[PDB]
Amino acid sequence: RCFCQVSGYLDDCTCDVETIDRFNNYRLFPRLQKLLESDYFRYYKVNLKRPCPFWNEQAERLGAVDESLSEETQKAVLQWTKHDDSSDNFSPEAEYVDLLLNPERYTGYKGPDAWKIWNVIYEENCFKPGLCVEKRAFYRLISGLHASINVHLSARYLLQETWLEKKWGHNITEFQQRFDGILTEGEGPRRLKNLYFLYLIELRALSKVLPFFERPDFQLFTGNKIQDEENKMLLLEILHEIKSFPLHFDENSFFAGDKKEAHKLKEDFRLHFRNISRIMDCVGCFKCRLWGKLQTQGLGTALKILFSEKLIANMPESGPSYEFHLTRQEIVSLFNAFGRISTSVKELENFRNLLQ
Ligand SMILES: Cc1cc2nc3c(=O)[nH]c(=O)nc-3n(C[C@H](O)[C@H](O)[C@H](O)COP(=O)(O)OP(=O)(O)OC[C@H]3O[C@@H](n4cnc5c(N)ncnc54)[C@H](O)[C@@H]3O)c2cc1C
Repeated sequence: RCFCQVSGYLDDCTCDVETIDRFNNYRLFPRLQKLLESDYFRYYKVNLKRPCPFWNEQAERLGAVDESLSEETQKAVLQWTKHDDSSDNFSPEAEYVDLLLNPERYTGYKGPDAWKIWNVIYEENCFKPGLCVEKRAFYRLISGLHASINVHLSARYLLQETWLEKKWGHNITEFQQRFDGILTEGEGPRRLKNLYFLYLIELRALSKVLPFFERPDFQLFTGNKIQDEENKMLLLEILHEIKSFPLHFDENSFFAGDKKEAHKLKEDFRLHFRNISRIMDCVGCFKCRLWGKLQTQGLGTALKILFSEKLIANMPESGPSYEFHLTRQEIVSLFNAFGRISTSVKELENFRNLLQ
């Protein structure tokens, strides 16, 4: 029996760490992995080439995005574009990228260039209560994302590189210096609580957005025809599992609709996330920018969903939905975003088992 207060004051979840760990690592994880490997989810439409709107070696190769798309896929994305063009949806620089050739991992991005980006994403914490207050909750979310990223580079580290062979795997020393309570004076365990906080918030969004995917009108459209329906089935099982986790949110949530207060806040969030997306256009490690764009777009969607209780409830049961919608890009980023957090939670079990 897990419990979140997102009142707006000292936002937090009381939820036994082992319950989250069992749910995520054994019930959710291998099936969620299957879903992210399917065509609908493994390609993400993304613009990696915008100039930095804010200012002006071999980690060049550690950071390079692999842009390969098979001919079939190239053709397949045109089908999808066509299909999304004529349905309920409102040469760019934006191209489909294959996430499976660009796993999130250690890229050697470090030093002031990474510090500066983190500093500016954190300084977006600016909510109306004409003057900014920093929400505790925004802080925790970014911090959980920061934590997840650092967990990934620790867990998928470049351990060894000869003229010849590279070996990736867990780097316990890296993980410990980043996340050990003693070596960090307690900050590491707190950042991992923040990672769990992010995970529960996204978990919550995914459960609250279930009515959207259960409509018969909804489709995971791709190049195949029966695969899409097996994909749809997989997603729904995942969502029903998620909905089954006993997570409870206090009534005082700042997501609950008090009219003027809540809509202003939904819109401050969307504004911060658009900014963060543009901050990503300043990131010179291109895989970091791919995963930075993706995960912030998924986190933004997750929050959208949460502020959208009223729209999702008064949702048509069998029509196409007009009051509320998620694009392809949005759906891909949502599930992939939670996938990264899911994987980070999993990696934490791996590190525990490696530390004995
Ligand atoms: C969007 C983005 C994506 C990235 N992707 C990757 C990647 O895929 N692979 C990779 O190797 N590197 C990636 N990086 C860089 C990486 O996250 C680190 O910045 C880098 O490894 C530097 O390590 P660090 O300890 O010096 O700094 P950081 O760990 O970044 O520290 C920056 C500052 O924030 C504090 N801090 C660190 N973590 C937290 C937290 N969870 N909550 C609150 N404060 C915190 C630190 O104490 C320090 O003060 C990415 C960076 C960004 C901005």
